[PDB]
Amino acid sequence: GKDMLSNGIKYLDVPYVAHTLEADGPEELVINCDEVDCTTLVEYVLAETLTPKLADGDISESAFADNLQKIRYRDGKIDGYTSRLHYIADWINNGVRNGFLQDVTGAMSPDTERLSISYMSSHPQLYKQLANSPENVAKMKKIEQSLSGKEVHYLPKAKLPADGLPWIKDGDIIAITTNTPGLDVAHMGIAFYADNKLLLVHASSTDKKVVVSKVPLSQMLKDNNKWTGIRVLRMKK
Ligand SMILES: CC(=O)N[C@H]1[C@H](O[C@H]2[C@H](O[C@H](C)C(=O)O)[C@@H](NC(C)=O)[C@@H]3OC[C@H]2O3)O[C@H](CO)[C@@H](O)[C@@H]1O
Ligand code: NA
Repeated sequence: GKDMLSNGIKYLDVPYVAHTLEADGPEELVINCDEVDCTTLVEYVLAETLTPKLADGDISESAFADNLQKIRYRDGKIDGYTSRLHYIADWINNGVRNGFLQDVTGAMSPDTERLSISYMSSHPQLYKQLANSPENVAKMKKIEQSLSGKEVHYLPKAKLPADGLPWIKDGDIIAITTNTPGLDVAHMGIAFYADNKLLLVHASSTDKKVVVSKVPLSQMLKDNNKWTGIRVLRMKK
């Protein structure tokens, strides 16, 4: 079944592992579908779903890689660590610009927030390729400055009911907005309705694997004082 939700569900129980893209050496396309975090999960699922079926069945491994590269890197060009779309605002913009994402909250929510993005250059010790690369830090600062100050639409968490909203659909990509200083998004997953509740399929660092949430997305948001709302994105084909 070639849809976002069904391809997400195929990842249930896959282990959560941090830093799977961060091997020593040059930035190259890393494919690790057996160990994921919240972002790489969404990237693999989107890449698979974008890839057409072969006349034989299943998909071309090179086509999958090529599509993953378009999702993960700025205009699909691999050119050092800083070419990876580290910030989700930037990742969203890349998908919108290149025609494979649309911004659903931009079409449905009257609420906006102004981006203020500086986390990585402020905390370079947290990133292997920043911790001892002054050049990469300077490059990231320019990217951060380019992103910061723009307004984006979002759904404040108080406005998300347990039963979701009718314009949020199964398979939508959910990006959780955050009050962490200098950071736009803290977590991601895939929308899934069950028992008239909007749940999230996501790579859970707490449960150490990909799960369906046991409570609605609304409750996930309410329970976390750093989480402020969501952006809702949708694959476009
Ligand atoms: C800004 C940032 O940290 N970007 C990284 C991203 O973090 C994610 C991180 O979420 C983690 C994985 C989680 O919630 O378990 C979050 N980063 C921080 C600093 O909270 C944020 O939300 C999605 C994305 O940015 O991860 C990518 C894949 O490994 C990395 O390529 C990318 O560098
Ligand atoms: Na923030």
